[PDB]
Amino acid sequence: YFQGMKKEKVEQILAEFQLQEEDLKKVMRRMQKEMDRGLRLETHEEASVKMLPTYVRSTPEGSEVGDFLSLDLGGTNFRVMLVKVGEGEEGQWSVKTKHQMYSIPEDAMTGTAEMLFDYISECISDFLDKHQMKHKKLPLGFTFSFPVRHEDIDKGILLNWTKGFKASGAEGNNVVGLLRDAIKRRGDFEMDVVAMVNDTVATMISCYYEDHQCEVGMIVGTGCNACYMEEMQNVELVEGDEGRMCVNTEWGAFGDSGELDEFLLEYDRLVDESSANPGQQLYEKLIGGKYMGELVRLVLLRLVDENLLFHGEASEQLRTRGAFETRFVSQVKSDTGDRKQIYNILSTLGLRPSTTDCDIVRRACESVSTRAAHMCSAGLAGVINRMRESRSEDVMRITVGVDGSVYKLHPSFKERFHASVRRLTPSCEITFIESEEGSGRGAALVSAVACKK
Ligand SMILES: OC[C@H]1O[C@H](O)[C@H](O)[C@@H](O)[C@@H]1O
Repeated sequence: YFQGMKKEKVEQILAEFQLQEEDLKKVMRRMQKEMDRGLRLETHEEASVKMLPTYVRSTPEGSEVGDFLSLDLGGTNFRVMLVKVGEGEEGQWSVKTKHQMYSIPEDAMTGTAEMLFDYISECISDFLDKHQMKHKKLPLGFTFSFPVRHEDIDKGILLNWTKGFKASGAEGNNVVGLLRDAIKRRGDFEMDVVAMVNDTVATMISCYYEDHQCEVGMIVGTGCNACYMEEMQNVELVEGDEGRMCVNTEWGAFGDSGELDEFLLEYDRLVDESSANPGQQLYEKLIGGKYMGELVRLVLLRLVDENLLFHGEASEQLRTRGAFETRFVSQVKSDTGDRKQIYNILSTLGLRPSTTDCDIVRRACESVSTRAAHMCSAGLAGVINRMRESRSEDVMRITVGVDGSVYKLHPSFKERFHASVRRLTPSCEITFIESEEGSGRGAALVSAVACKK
């Protein structure tokens, strides 16, 4: 049969995306070597994986209560949230009270740091206006999801933008300062910026009240990263040898020194070469929702060239960079051969899809998505296995808090991810939980502990 012949040929093109268990162990071990290097004074500057100290400590610590503004920059949108923090019969609960999401126009994104933060300030103002509380002066917590060198919980230098951010005059500067300045320049409201955390960190924190075993935070959204509670004595960059501190791996930059060269496909190199940060964030580029749809687009385009898809004719849309969105990937079924959604997606893209085109698009989506899950699983496994060694436990029971557009909305991803992590982590009992408003709530909780002065 003809449609079978096309699918066999497709499958041989997509086999390239496979990763054997030994490929994943190789990646996992390489990741562990970079983590080791990032944690040590002598190799920290040259590590691809930076392992940044967050100054979020395991020490039970005094907390204020009340209302906090949480800002969240670094996902799809910028989010502003009122969060209530209070004491419970056990620990400290947090509850989202109000929330608004804002898109950020491309210009405010690739202009100056000042434009970007001015834009941020307008949105905050708009949200204060909506709830008539421009008069109040709140403690603000800032989830800012990019590589930051912290000197403390409320002072951090941006190391570099990732995920397509390009605002000039931001790198090397104090991010909290940029925000305070922008709010200052505006006038119509006041805020005490008291904390700044990575999204991985906020997410971990948000999950503590419900499960004291949560010591890993993971994000698979636009970007991909993880934080974990490291033995204070292994944190060579911070004085102290008791208890634990949250380390922000910034594992997205894994591969930035060649570590992944043998696994990169032409689609990967194409995506990297055309990105805002070529040569950087190579691991993230295999996984992140910012890149996943675009990888799929390049695969489809290859299949068209081989005359296996769309009768070798691609609409101008499909030939447009970024036209295949990541959400389309998540709107693609798996265990059921449903073609409805794919047919609609592809029609809107200006294509006349056959039943067979749909099935092939679904396989392309599965292939890219599945390799993302597998690659991601080697990183988390590397982390968790290392914690097991570092805590010298025969069996380690650990809870991982997860957030992000991709883990939450891609059902096939979640399942492939869990199974792969688990095969790679013998003698660890891993519980996964999806945080709810993890970024907003996590940030308020940190702000609460910071306000207590
Ligand atoms: O949003 C998930 C991740 O995306 C990018 O990797 C950012 O550099 C990192 O800080 C963030 O945690």
